[PDB]
Amino acid sequence: VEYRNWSKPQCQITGFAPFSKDNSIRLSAGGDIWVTREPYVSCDPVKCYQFALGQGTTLDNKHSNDTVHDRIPHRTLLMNELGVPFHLGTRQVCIAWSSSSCHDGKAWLHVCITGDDKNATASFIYDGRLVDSIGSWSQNILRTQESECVCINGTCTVVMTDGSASGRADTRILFIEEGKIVHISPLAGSAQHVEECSCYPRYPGVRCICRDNWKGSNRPVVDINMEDYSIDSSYVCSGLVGDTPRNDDRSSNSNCRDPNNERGTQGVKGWAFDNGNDLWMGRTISKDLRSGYETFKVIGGWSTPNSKSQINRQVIVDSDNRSGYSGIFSVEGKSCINRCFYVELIRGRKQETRVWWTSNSIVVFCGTSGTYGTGSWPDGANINFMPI
Amino acid sequence: VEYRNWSKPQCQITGFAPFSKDNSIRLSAGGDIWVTREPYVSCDPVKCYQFALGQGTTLDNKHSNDTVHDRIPHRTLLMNELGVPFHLGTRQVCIAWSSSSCHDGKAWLHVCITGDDKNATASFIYDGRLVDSIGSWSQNILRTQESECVCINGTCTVVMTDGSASGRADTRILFIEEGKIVHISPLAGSAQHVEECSCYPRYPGVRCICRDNWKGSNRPVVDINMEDYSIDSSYVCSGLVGDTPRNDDRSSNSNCRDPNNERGTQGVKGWAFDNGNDLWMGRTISKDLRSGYETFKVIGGWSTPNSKSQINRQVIVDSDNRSGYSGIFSVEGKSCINRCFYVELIRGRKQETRVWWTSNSIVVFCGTSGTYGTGSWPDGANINFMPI
Amino acid sequence: VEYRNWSKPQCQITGFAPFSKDNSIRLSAGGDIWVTREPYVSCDPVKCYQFALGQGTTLDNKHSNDTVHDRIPHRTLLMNELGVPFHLGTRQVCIAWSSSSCHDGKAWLHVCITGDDKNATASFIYDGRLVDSIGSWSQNILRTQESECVCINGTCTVVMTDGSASGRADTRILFIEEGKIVHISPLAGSAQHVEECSCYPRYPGVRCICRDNWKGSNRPVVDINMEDYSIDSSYVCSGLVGDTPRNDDRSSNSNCRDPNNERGTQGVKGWAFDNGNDLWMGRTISKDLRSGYETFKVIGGWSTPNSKSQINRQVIVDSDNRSGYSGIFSVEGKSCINRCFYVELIRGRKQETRVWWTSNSIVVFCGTSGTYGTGSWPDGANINFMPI
Amino acid sequence: VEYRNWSKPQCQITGFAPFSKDNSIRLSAGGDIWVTREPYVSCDPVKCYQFALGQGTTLDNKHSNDTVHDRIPHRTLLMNELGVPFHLGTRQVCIAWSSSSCHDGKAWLHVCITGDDKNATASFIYDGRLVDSIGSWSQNILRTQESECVCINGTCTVVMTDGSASGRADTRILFIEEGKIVHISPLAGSAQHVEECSCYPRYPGVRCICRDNWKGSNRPVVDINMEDYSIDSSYVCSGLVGDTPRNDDRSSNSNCRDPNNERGTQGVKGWAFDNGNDLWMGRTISKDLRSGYETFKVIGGWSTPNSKSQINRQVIVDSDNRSGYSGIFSVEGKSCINRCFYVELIRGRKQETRVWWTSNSIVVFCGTSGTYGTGSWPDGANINFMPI
Ligand SMILES: *[C@@H]1O[C@H](CO)[C@@H](O[C@@H]2O[C@H](CO)[C@@H](O[C@@H]3O[C@H](CO[C@H]4O[C@H](CO)[C@@H](O)[C@H](O)[C@@H]4O)[C@@H](O)[C@H](O[C@H]4O[C@H](CO)[C@@H](O)[C@H](O)[C@@H]4O[C@@H]4O[C@H](CO)[C@@H](O)[C@H](O)[C@@H]4O)[C@@H]3O)[C@H](O)[C@H]2NC(C)=O)[C@H](O)[C@H]1NC(C)=O
Ligand SMILES: *[C@@H]1O[C@H](CO)[C@@H](O[C@@H]2O[C@H](CO)[C@@H](O[C@@H]3O[C@H](CO[C@H]4O[C@H](CO)[C@@H](O)[C@H](O)[C@@H]4O)[C@@H](O)[C@H](O[C@H]4O[C@H](CO)[C@@H](O)[C@H](O)[C@@H]4O[C@@H]4O[C@H](CO)[C@@H](O)[C@H](O)[C@@H]4O)[C@@H]3O)[C@H](O)[C@H]2NC(C)=O)[C@H](O)[C@H]1NC(C)=O
Ligand SMILES: *[C@@H]1O[C@H](CO)[C@@H](O[C@@H]2O[C@H](CO)[C@@H](O[C@@H]3O[C@H](CO[C@H]4O[C@H](CO)[C@@H](O)[C@H](O)[C@@H]4O)[C@@H](O)[C@H](O[C@H]4O[C@H](CO)[C@@H](O)[C@H](O)[C@@H]4O[C@@H]4O[C@H](CO)[C@@H](O)[C@H](O)[C@@H]4O)[C@@H]3O)[C@H](O)[C@H]2NC(C)=O)[C@H](O)[C@H]1NC(C)=O
Ligand SMILES: *[C@@H]1O[C@H](CO)[C@@H](O[C@@H]2O[C@H](CO)[C@@H](O[C@@H]3O[C@H](CO[C@H]4O[C@H](CO)[C@@H](O)[C@H](O)[C@@H]4O)[C@@H](O)[C@H](O[C@H]4O[C@H](CO)[C@@H](O)[C@H](O)[C@@H]4O[C@@H]4O[C@H](CO)[C@@H](O)[C@H](O)[C@@H]4O)[C@@H]3O)[C@H](O)[C@H]2NC(C)=O)[C@H](O)[C@H]1NC(C)=O
Ligand SMILES: *[C@@H]1O[C@H](CO)[C@@H](O[C@@H]2O[C@H](CO)[C@@H](O)[C@H](O)[C@H]2NC(C)=O)[C@H](O)[C@H]1NC(C)=O
Ligand SMILES: *[C@@H]1O[C@H](CO)[C@@H](O[C@@H]2O[C@H](CO)[C@@H](O)[C@H](O)[C@H]2NC(C)=O)[C@H](O)[C@H]1NC(C)=O
Ligand SMILES: *[C@@H]1O[C@H](CO)[C@@H](O[C@@H]2O[C@H](CO)[C@@H](O)[C@H](O)[C@H]2NC(C)=O)[C@H](O)[C@H]1NC(C)=O
Ligand SMILES: *[C@@H]1O[C@H](CO)[C@@H](O[C@@H]2O[C@H](CO)[C@@H](O)[C@H](O)[C@H]2NC(C)=O)[C@H](O)[C@H]1NC(C)=O
Ligand SMILES: *[C@@H]1O[C@H](CO)[C@@H](O[C@H]2O[C@H](CO)[C@@H](O)[C@H](O)[C@H]2NC(C)=O)[C@H](O)[C@H]1NC(C)=O
Ligand SMILES: CC(=O)Nc1ccc(C(=O)O)cc1N
Ligand SMILES: CC(=O)Nc1ccc(C(=O)O)cc1N
Ligand SMILES: CC(=O)Nc1ccc(C(=O)O)cc1N
Ligand SMILES: CC(=O)Nc1ccc(C(=O)O)cc1N
Ligand SMILES: [Ca+2]
Ligand SMILES: [Ca+2]
Ligand SMILES: [Ca+2]
Ligand SMILES: [Ca+2]
Repeated sequence: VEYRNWSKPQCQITGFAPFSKDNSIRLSAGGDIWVTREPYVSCDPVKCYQFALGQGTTLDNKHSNDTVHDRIPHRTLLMNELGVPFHLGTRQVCIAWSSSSCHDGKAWLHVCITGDDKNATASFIYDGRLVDSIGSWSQNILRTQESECVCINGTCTVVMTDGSASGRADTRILFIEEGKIVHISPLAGSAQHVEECSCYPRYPGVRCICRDNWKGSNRPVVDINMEDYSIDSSYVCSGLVGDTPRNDDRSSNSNCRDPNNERGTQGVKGWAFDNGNDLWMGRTISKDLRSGYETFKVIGGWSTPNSKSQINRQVIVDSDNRSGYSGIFSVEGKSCINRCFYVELIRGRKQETRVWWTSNSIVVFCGTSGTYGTGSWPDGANINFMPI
Repeated sequence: VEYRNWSKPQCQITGFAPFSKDNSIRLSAGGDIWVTREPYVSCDPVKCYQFALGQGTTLDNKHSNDTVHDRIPHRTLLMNELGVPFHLGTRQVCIAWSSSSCHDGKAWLHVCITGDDKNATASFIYDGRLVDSIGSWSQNILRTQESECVCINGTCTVVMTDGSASGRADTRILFIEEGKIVHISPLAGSAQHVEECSCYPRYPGVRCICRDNWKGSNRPVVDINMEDYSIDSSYVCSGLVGDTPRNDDRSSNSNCRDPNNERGTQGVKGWAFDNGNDLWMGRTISKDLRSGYETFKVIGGWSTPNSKSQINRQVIVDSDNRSGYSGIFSVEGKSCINRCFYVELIRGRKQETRVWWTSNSIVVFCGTSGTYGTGSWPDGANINFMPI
Repeated sequence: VEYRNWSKPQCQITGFAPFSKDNSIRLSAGGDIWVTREPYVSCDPVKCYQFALGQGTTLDNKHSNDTVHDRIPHRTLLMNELGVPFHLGTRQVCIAWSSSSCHDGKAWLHVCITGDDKNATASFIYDGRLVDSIGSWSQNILRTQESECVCINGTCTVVMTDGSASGRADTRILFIEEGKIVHISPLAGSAQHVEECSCYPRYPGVRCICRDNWKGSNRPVVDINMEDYSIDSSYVCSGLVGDTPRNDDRSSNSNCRDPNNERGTQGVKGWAFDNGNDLWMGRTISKDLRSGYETFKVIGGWSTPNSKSQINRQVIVDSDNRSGYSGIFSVEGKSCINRCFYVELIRGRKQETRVWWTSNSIVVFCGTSGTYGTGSWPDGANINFMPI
Repeated sequence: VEYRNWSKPQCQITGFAPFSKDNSIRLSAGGDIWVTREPYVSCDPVKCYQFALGQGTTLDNKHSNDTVHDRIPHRTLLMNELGVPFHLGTRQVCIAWSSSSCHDGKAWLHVCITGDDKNATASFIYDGRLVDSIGSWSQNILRTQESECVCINGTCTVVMTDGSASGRADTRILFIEEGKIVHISPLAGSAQHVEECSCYPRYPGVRCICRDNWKGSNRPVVDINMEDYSIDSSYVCSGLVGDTPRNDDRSSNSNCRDPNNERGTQGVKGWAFDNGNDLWMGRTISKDLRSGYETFKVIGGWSTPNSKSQINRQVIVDSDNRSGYSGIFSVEGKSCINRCFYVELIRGRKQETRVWWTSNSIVVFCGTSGTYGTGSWPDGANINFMPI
């Protein structure tokens, strides 16, 4: 082998074509299916896998009660080929309530984090062996991407954050070769708060569109120079704006520089990416709840400090349906490299309360440069059919 | 590798020997088995797989209610090795309520179609990556083969149709290399209506025996020149005649040229193939319902404009049992290339109403040039044993 | 590759060491497990598989009622690695109520037989493709080994029988190269009746110890010359004697030549093999029912016309437990080639009637040239725990 | 290939990072999961597998009653990739109520032991074939490691014991090449009693830390010279002391030479390993029951005849939770070779009696040379949710 260096143009794109969907929640109504959440999908150089954090349990299981809770000793990183759902024959790849995987182009990397919330620990598993670990630097829930990392020439990159969600916290960027931490850099540039990044290979470095829980509903940006380990950070220019909750596109703002203090705390994992001067982005259809999903292009969304000019929209899930998290993945074609994405469709509690559990399913679309139509592909589970 | 060019004689044949059967419906009576329909089977250069459209659900599942409906956001293309049935550990290969797969002799192609009925979209997935897509040209249910495509030298061929089922509609033929559409040709020749084709490699081009919903109970023919992209279309000569519903072989007709207006609308997916001047064909045993299946040879069925001379008959499923769809697949031997076929045996609703779901099973036979006996191999599920 | 030519000495042996067991019946008491019978195990040049005839159903399944019956359209040849039991994720390899498999040392051969009892048909599947078939010559239940065939240099051998079980019937020996029948020879020598053979590679030819349903409780022998296709047949010399029912070893007889007319009809599948002049053999512990299993060596059992001198006995299943069929398999070591065997342990109806189904499990032992102890390894299922 | 010779330094280590956990017991509450106990994990040169002794049954199964009993004809050696739990699709690799596996660096070795307690027999399975066997030398429960063996240059080593648990018994050390016993050596040195060894490759020979049931709560040591087959045996120097039951570290003792007669009988499988002069070790947190697990380093624990100086502690399972067995496994890195371990967490009867079955789950940690935090990862199954 050689390593993945990702030196091809981004493919020009027109929108997004359907790719995959697993129907996980419908299946659990008469099936032995894992309770999960925070999915992602990533690809080795020949095929793609889906990943998720299990809740140490299946859905038709008295143990599935109260799985709203994010962190317990029984969450584990699941991995299957893209499209086969998480049944009992599924491999738990590590111990983890927070994770991130990628493939340098020889083996797989998994960064997995369990432990006490005040002194968690992250193990670095590469090609089978546990090659490294780190402890919690700020003693407050050590956490990572919940999506794909990226590797150029045998150096991978994850970004992690220890500290306060709704306050100043402590964000570093790890450079890791064959499972060994070979450099740590701290955040620079202007980004007030940088949780749950969605990263990708804009060749000679990496770019992430991340999540601000404190002061922002515009989304952060985190530039990583692969060669000398420099970092830069900003916010996306577009005044269309990526987070939930948010303000509404009459009364929305961003200057590409500072948070916006517009329902500026909480948030959700989401994604974006530049095209020359422009920006493709998705987001919930609701400004308030985590409902619906929509993509579009903003003209100028990358370059100019508040552009609200949107073309090529798409409704991936309709208004009247639930979604949740979301992120990006990149797959190299014969000539260019393409950008794809997934969205977690979460069901049950907090919101729906007829039942006592919390799980999700998924749907995935990939960038097309051709023609496409119109539709909407929700979870599709009648909660009345469901156990508990 | 080289590519599949299929340049070998057709094997001379005497009839058909059993090959496979999956018992899918019996198994669901105490098992966790997918709800499907429209199967097919196709083969990579070393083994064969079975394919079907799932209904986003399993049979012992409140969600299985009302699965008569053909198109929803949760249908997905399943794929297993030929003979292992669709359990929970099965990979959903794409999003689709209409499909077609083949293997050029390096990778797999899948053409998958979901969306709104008025503006569906078809994704082209080859070797993992989404390489292309197209939108709905006539804004009325974009649809395809529901069986195997065929590839010669790295150019594959699918035929698709947008428009009216019971009226004039819009039929084109796509030429696609490594997942990229490289040519589209429209239908020519005399065929009034060309749904659900069963295609195959009569070397230097491809031949399909298709389905007419509008004016015909004789079956269409669709010749495809692989080299310059010409098309021709006609109807099968034989007055024995392939569709259901149909007229009965005293009062049946075809001239090889025009539809026959003999209970000439609806139809079913079915197959045929020439042998010099002759025709091997199968069909339901019933002229009225989709019941029983039988094969035979018509002497002159290919060449002469109404031949009703049949030899080598075979009853694959008896009169008193249900069938449904059906199609052909081709597998290359050491010296010649052989032709095989499958039949979808569908159970439950509309017809049987004790239960509320709709699924099928399958049986598959391959062409033999040797001896054979007599039998009949139906689904075999006691509907009273069944859930719902 | 080259082909399997099996030119190594038989390993000298002291007895038999345990090898495998699948616990299939216990598992079905809370599991989704196939209803089967007539097992065998055979090995490709790197690992071993278990095979069985399914009943188109699983055990906790209203469809499992009345599965005493041997022949229906839903029996199918199952295949797994040795030790993983027949769950829902198991591949049905062909249509068959009678079968036999082997591996020439490049691909797998399966001979599968379904159809009407008066005009069955046997398909020949080699390396995926259906390469050949034959019809029923005597129009009375065409049937085969229900155990491993054997191949030397790319010519395999199965022996099959059409005709009467309890009367004269019609027995031939097929020679088949890459799935093509290349020679058929009829039975010669002295064997009055030759059902269910257990064959094996005594180098330059093959030897089978078979089953006589008509006139014999001594077991037949069927010698096959691989080079010119000659056949010879006799009975085993030993007066210890291999069938059930049988007479008891005070009042037992064989002359190596003719049947013995000693409770001489019915029978069971069983096995044996020469060692110089001696014979290793197993059989039920009961002369009357198919209960218990025991192995031992007879001194002179091969050469001398009624030897009742037995050493090295072993109780594989105790008197107070059920068994059934049984057969041999051969695996080549680094220096010699070894002989191993399996026994079908059948449960439920006819005999046990608390329940309405009929299935089995298995246990397998291999020849050792070392030390060993004492035990007994039965099915082990409490019928009261069982469904139905 | 070449063979595994394990000639690399031990990796210096700081402690242990989490690696894996399978959640087996929680899953059985709505899942089809094997009843087991005595796990271990071992690795081929590219990945790791988990192993366990099944009880011929699954947990939601009337057959699971009374599975406290250690030895029956239905125990079987299970094997999966590390992290996928023992479902119905799991391969039973041999017949066994006592076992040990390893991989010489070309194939897998399994030593499996079933039979009568007074005349058991151990089969030696290597690379598929049964290559050898031995009988019971002392006619009292022949037994082995219940963890990983180790192989240097194509000679493997298991240590086995026949005789009395609570008395003098008969302990030998087998040297075995490609499944053939090529040398047997008896125990020498000072070790009064040597059950259930945990062995590992301290290059040119092997070292085991074993279990004394008779006179000791300090743990034995069993040195094996790979070159001429010499043996030595002692006890661990540390006065901290490894067994359960034990005396408490105020009133604890060891001189590295003789048993200690301090609650000196029974015991549990456990592990340790030298580092220069020091000792890393784990043990239950309870001196009385098999509850909790903790690791730490003893300064001088290797070299000096009663050292009670402990640094680097870790609580792997908390006081208020159950554990059981435990052992070590070694995996070679790029430069050094690392040492890892697993602990069996056992649930149900004897102790918990609301239910009638006995199974376990597992958790596994690997040696890190980096940073780490704090936590505790128990089985996590609410016994009230459980069947029976
Ligand atoms: C590729 O594919 C599509 C396939 O659909 C091509 O065009 C399609 O055009 C129709 C045009 O109307 C469009 O349907 C419309 O949009 C809404 C869809 O469903 C909503 O329902 C709930 C609401 O929360 C959500 O789940 C979901 O997210 C949507 O918001 C319909 O609401 C809408 O109906 C109303 O308006 C139409 C005119 O647009 C009127 O015909 C009706 O009267 C109705 O409302 C009534 O009258 C007035 C005015 O609306 C009021 O008093 C009140 O509203 C009253 O009840 C409408 O029919 C399809 O979904 C289109 N799809 C897309 C994707 O455009 C598409 O162009 C093609 N294109 C590309 C670019 O790929
Ligand atoms: C390889 O294998 C076969 C193995 O069967 C070889 O030959 C077999 O020959 C017999 C000859 O009769 C044939 O059975 C006949 O065909 C019908 C089969 O079942 C039907 O049942 C229902 C009806 O809807 C459907 O499910 C199914 O699709 C079939 O239609 C039988 O109906 C028929 O019985 C009647 O006729 C026979 C004479 O043929 C009489 O013996 C009876 O009396 C009976 O009817 C009665 O008498 C008269 C006249 O029929 C009337 O008053 C009224 O009908 C009354 O009740 C018949 O027994 C096997 O299936 C043959 N099979 C094949 C495949 O040919 C075969 O030749 C060999 N060949 C090759 C070429 O491979
Ligand atoms: C490797 O392993 C074995 C491990 O067992 C080594 O030797 C063992 O020696 C004992 C010796 O007795 C043997 O047990 C005997 O055999 C019978 C086993 O169980 C039966 O039970 C039912 C009956 O249908 C069946 O399920 C099953 O197939 C067997 O037939 C016992 O029946 C027998 O008990 C009676 O006889 C003994 C003396 O042999 C007396 O101690 C008792 O009194 C009892 O019967 C009573 O007294 C008299 C005379 O018997 C009568 O009034 C009446 O019977 C009354 O109740 C006996 O204990 C182990 O199984 C041996 N095993 C083998 C494999 O030999 C073995 O040698 C070693 N060897 C090698 C060669 O590998
Ligand atoms: C990496 O991670 C850890 C993350 O926890 C870093 O430090 C942590 O520091 C706290 C300090 O207190 C420690 O918690 C303590 O230890 C016990 C943990 O739980 C027990 O509960 C049951 C008891 O059987 C078992 O299941 C289990 O095995 C443990 O034994 C607590 O018992 C303890 O609480 C009591 O003492 C504290 C002071 O230590 C007081 O705050 C309370 O008042 C309480 O008891 C009360 O007051 C007095 C004195 O105790 C008495 O009257 C009576 O006890 C009364 O109720 C305590 O809070 C975390 O678990 C630490 N973890 C570790 C791993 O050290 C850690 O340093 C960092 N380090 C490294 C080296 O990796
Ligand atoms: C980035 O990746 C590919 C991976 O090998 C490099 O591949 C070389 O690129 C061309 C044609 O692909 C030539 O430079 C070499 O002879 C190619 N080898 C192969 C196997 O493709 C590419 O050059 C690398 N680029 C950078 C910028 O490092
Ligand atoms: C069609 O396919 C096969 C695939 O390689 C071609 O194979 C060649 O055919 C013969 C013998 O098979 C010779 O022409 C070549 O040396 C063969 N190569 C191999 C690997 O078989 C065949 O010629 C191709 N035919 C056409 C008409 O394109
Ligand atoms: C039977 O089988 C083996 C399979 O190749 C033959 O192998 C040859 O036998 C020896 C050493 O094994 C030499 O004759 C050849 O150079 C060997 N080749 C290999 C790959 O082993 C063996 O000779 C064949 N015997 C007969 C009697 O045909
Ligand atoms: C132990 O194992 C390795 C396995 O091959 C041996 O490898 C050799 O070691 C070095 C570099 O690894 C050189 O001696 C050889 O050219 C190497 N070959 C490979 C494939 O690594 C190592 O020497 C063996 N050592 C002992 C002490 O036997
Ligand atoms: C990734 O690796 C290659 C290693 O060569 C880098 O490629 C350029 O690398 C050198 C620059 O010091 C040149 O000597 C090479 O010709 C050229 N490589 C090719 C294969 O085109 C590249 O800089 C590295 N990229 C990063 C982000 O570190
Ligand atoms: C496990 C963890 O703390 N990561 C998270 C995942 C999801 C959510 C969430 O938005 O519900 C929050 C957090 N913090
Ligand atoms: C999904 C789809 O529209 N294709 C079809 C499949 C089956 C039938 C059918 O004949 O029931 C009809 C159609 N149109
Ligand atoms: C299917 C078939 O006819 N072969 C058989 C298998 C088992 C038995 C049996 O002994 O129950 C009999 C037969 N004839
Ligand atoms: C099967 C067997 O005898 N080995 C054992 C395993 C566990 C225990 C145990 O400690 O419960 C004891 C023994 N002897
Ligand atoms: Ca925010
Ligand atoms: Ca029609
Ligand atoms: Ca007989
Ligand atoms: Ca002790």
